[PDB]
Amino acid sequence: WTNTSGSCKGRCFELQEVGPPDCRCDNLCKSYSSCCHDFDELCLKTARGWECTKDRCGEVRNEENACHCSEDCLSRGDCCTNYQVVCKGESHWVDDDCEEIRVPECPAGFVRPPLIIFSVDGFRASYMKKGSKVMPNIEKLRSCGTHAPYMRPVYPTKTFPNLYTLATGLYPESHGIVGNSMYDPVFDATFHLRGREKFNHRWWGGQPLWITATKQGVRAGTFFWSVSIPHERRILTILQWLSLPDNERPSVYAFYSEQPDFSGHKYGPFGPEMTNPLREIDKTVGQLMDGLKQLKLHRCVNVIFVGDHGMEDVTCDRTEFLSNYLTNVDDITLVPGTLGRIRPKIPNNLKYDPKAIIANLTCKKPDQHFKPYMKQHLPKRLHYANNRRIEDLHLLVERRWHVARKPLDVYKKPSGKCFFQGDHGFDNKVNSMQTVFVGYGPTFKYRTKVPPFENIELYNVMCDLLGLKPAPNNGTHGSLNHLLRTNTFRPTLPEEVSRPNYPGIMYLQSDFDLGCTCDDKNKLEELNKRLHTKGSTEERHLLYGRPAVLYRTSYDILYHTDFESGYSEIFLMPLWTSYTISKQAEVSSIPEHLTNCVRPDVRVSPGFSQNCLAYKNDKQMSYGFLFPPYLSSSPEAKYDAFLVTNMVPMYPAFKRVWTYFQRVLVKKYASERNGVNVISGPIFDYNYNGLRDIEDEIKQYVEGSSIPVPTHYYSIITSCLDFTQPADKCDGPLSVSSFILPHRPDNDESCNSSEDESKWVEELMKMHTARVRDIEHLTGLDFYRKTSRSYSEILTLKTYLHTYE
Ligand SMILES: *[C@@H]1O[C@H](CO)[C@@H](O[C@@H]2O[C@H](CO)[C@@H](O[C@@H]3O[C@H](CO[C@H]4O[C@H](CO)[C@@H](O)[C@H](O[C@H]5O[C@H](CO)[C@@H](O)[C@H](O)[C@@H]5O[C@H]5O[C@H](CO)[C@@H](O)[C@H](O)[C@@H]5O)[C@@H]4O)[C@@H](O)[C@H](O)[C@@H]3O)[C@H](O)[C@H]2NC(C)=O)[C@H](O)[C@H]1NC(C)=O
Ligand SMILES: C[C@H](NC(=O)CCc1nc2cccnc2n1Cc1ccc(OC(F)(F)F)cc1)c1ccc(Cl)cc1
Ligand SMILES: *[C@@H]1O[C@H](CO)[C@@H](O)[C@H](O)[C@H]1NC(C)=O
Ligand SMILES: [Ca+2]
Ligand SMILES: [K+]
Ligand code: NA
Ligand SMILES: [Zn+2]
Repeated sequence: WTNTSGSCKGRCFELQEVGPPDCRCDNLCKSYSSCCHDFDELCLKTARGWECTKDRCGEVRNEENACHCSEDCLSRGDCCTNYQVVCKGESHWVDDDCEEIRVPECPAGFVRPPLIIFSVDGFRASYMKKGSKVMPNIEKLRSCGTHAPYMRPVYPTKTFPNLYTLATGLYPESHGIVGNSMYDPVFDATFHLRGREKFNHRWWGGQPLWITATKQGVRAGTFFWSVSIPHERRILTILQWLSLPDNERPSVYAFYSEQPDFSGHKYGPFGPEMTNPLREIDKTVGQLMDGLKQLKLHRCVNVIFVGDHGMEDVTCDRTEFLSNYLTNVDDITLVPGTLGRIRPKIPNNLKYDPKAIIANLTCKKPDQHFKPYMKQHLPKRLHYANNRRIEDLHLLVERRWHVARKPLDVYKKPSGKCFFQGDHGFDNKVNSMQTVFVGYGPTFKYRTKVPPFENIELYNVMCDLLGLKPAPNNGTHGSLNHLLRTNTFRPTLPEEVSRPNYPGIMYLQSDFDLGCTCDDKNKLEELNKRLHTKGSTEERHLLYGRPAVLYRTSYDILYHTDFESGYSEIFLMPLWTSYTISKQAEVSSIPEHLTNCVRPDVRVSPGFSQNCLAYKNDKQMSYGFLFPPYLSSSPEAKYDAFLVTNMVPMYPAFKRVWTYFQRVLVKKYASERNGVNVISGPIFDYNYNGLRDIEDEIKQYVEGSSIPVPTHYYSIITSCLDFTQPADKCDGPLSVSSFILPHRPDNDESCNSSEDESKWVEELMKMHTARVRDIEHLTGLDFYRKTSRSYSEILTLKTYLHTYE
C-alpha cells in the first residue's frame, strides 16, 4: 500500500529512493502505478510546448507551463532549453565553432566531468551519411569529437540484448537477456518487452554501470524512463539534476529514445519518411547541448551518442514458413522473425526430436533463406550458446527475410502489403545491423576517427570516464584507450603460467611402436648436426613472439626449417603451430611415396605421442597436419611436415575444408598480402562456454586412445597493414584475419558441399571469422607478446574482426 493522496508539488522526477507508505514522483512511478495523485497533471506539464518565443520573454512566471521563460528562470532552474537564444541574444550551441576541449572547464563544485549517454534505438550507421543537412547538432558532435565509422552490436541485434550489453560489457549469454523474448525453464516463465515480468530482477545478470557506480560511491541518474515521459521532459530532467546541490548531483546520466527504430520498422531504413524522425532526434540533441551551454557545462561534460542496432529492409513478402518443411508445427513453439528459436510446445516433451527436425530444415530449397543450427554449432563469434534460456535449436535467418511457423502468422492487408518495411535481429556482422558511436568532451579526443569496434567494449570506457573499476566483463580493457585524451587504462601483459621445454634427441627411431609407416626417407637430414635447433626458425616463423601459455600444463617447443610448434604432452598435439609464407612461395604436391607417411619424432617420448593404430581403428576419424606439406620450402624440408607431432585428428568431412585452406588459400593470402604469418591449432569447447576446456570436459577421443578430438580448429593470419613491406619485415601496424572452424563429421552446414571446394569452402570460412581474442579465450594462449607496437595497439588488433561485409 502507498498513500496516493500526497503531492508531487516541488518534487517532480526527484531521485531519492522513496518507499511505500510514501507516494512516488520519479521516472518509474508510472510503471508501478504508485505515483502521487497529482503526478500526471503536474509533472507531465505539456502546456505551450518546449520552446520559448519572443513574446514569452519577460514572462509572468506561470506554473501551468511545460517550461519557463520568466526573468528569473536561470535562477528557478526551469528555463526552456532555448531561453537564452530567444530571450538574451545568445547563439545555439550548433552555431558556435568547434573548439578543442583540452581539460574540463567545470563550475566550482564539480569534481569530475559528468558523463551523459544519449542512446538512440535503431540508429543505423549509415544514417550518419544524411549529415549536417538533416542532423547538424549530431554532425558537430561527430566531426568535432571522436567517432567510429560504425559500432558492432551483439547478436541478437535487438534492443534488450544490446542495451543491457552496453550497460554491462557482457555477452547476452552471460548477462541473461538473450532476447526481447525468452523462456526460462527453471522459472517456468516468459519474459517479454511488454508487461510486468521484465521488472523482476531475477532475469538481469552481470553488473550494469549504474550499479557499478553506486557500489563505488558515484551517484547515477536513472537509466530507465517510463514510456509516458516525453523526450523533451527527459532532457529537461537531466538538466535539472545537473543543477542539484553538490551532495545530490549525479555523475552519470542517460537519455534514451525509441526513435528512429519505430519509424524504421514502419518505413524501412531508406524510406523518405525517415528524414523527419532524424531531424527530431537532432533537435533533441540540440536541446541538450543548448541546455548544457546555459548551465556553463558544455565544455565540462563528456557526451556519448550511441545506438543499440541498425535496421534492414524486411517485408512480409519475404517470409519462410516452417510448415513447408515440418509436418507438425503445432507441437513446437517458435520465437519467429529475424531469428528462430524452437522448443517443444510442452517443455521436456519426450516426443520432441530435434534431430529429425534439423534434418527436415537442412538444405531443402536452393535459395533457402535460413539455416538451422544446434546452438553449439553456431559461429563462435556470436557467443550465443551458454545460457539455459537459449534453445538448443536455432535458425539463423538471411538478411531481409523472416521465418514464421505457418502462413496464418502473417497478416497481409487488403493492400496485398503488411504494415512493416523494416526489421533487425540478424547476425551482427551484417552491414545493415551496425550502429553508431560518437564521444564528445574533455576526456575524448578532438576531431579523431577511430576504427569500428564492438559494443561490449564500451562499459570499460564509461567506467574509465567515471573513475570506476569495471566488474568482470567481456570487453578487453585497453582496446579502446585510443578514444581518450586521458583517463586511459594502463593494461598489463598477463603472466605466462607454464614455461616450455626444449627437447633435443632423447630417443632412437627403434624406441617407437606407433603403428605408423613411412615408405620414404631423407638420409641427408641425419647428417645435419644442427637439425631442429632454433637457428633462424624463430626469426622467420615466429614473428611476434611465442604465445604465452596461461594455464598449468606440460609442453615442448619444436623447431623445424619451415615451422615452429608448441607441442602439448597432455593433449598429444600442438597447442599452436607457427609459420611464415612469402609472397613468392611455391606450392608443391605430396609425393606418392609419402601419401600415408607419418614419422615418429625423436625429441618426444613414445608415451607422449599419437599412434597411428588408433586412427586405423577409428571408422569415423582421419588425420591432417597443422603445417601443410604442400608449403614445404624444399623436398628435403617436406619430411618434417610428416612428423607425428604435426598430426591432428580430423573427420574426412573437415579434411575437405582443411586441405583446401592449406593447399590453396594460404598461398592466395600470401600473394595478396605480401607474405602471411600463420598460427594454427586446435580448440576444445565441448561445454560451449567460449572458454578452453579442462581434460574432464573433453568428451570424444580417437577410438581406444587418449587422443582428444578438437571441437574446432583455428588459424590466425597476420601480415603488414602496409602490404608494400613483406610480412617478415614489417615496421608498422599489423593486419590480421582469423577463423575458428567447426570440426564436424559432415558438411551439412554447406548447402553446396557436393561441389568442388572452390565453390563453398571460402563461404564457410567467412561465416566463421573470429577475433584473436576469441581464440585466446578458447585456447588459453596469449598472442603478439613481442612486437614493436604498443600494448594498447595490440589489444585493438586482437579485438578486430575481419567481416567480409
Ligand atoms: C564474459 O565475461 C564473463 C564475466 O567475467 C565471464 O563469465 C564468468 O565466467 C566465470 C567462469 O566460468 C564464472 O565464474 C564462476 O562463478 C561461479 C559463481 O557464479 C555466480 O556468482 C557470480 C559473481 O557474483 C555471478 O556473476 C554469476 O552470474 C551467473 O549466474 C546468474 C544466476 O545466478 C545469472 O543471473 C547470470 O546472468 C550469470 O550466468 C552466466 O554465468 C553462469 C556461470 O556462472 C552460466 O551458467 C550462465 O549460463 C550465464 O552464462 C553467478 O551468480 C563460481 O562458483 C565458479 O567457480 C566460477 O568462478 C562467472 O560466474 C561468469 N560470470 C558471469 C556474469 O557470467 C565469461 O566467461 C566471459 N565470456 C567469454 C567467452 O570470455
Ligand atoms: C519501458 C522502460 N524503457 C526504458 O527504461 C528505456 C531504457 C532502457 N531500456 C532497456 C532495456 C534493456 C536494458 N536496459 C534498458 N534501458 C536502460 C538503458 C540501458 C543502457 C543504456 O545505454 C548505455 F548503457 F547507457 F549506453 C541506456 C538505457 C523499461 C522499464 C523497465 C524495464 Cl525492466 C525495461 C524498460
Ligand atoms: C520430415 O518430412 C517428411 C516428409 O518429407 C515427413 O514424413 C516427416 O513427418 C517430417 N518430420 C518432421 C519432424 O517434420
Ligand atoms: Ca569450454
Ligand atoms: K580412420
Ligand atoms: Na552439404
Ligand atoms: Zn526494432
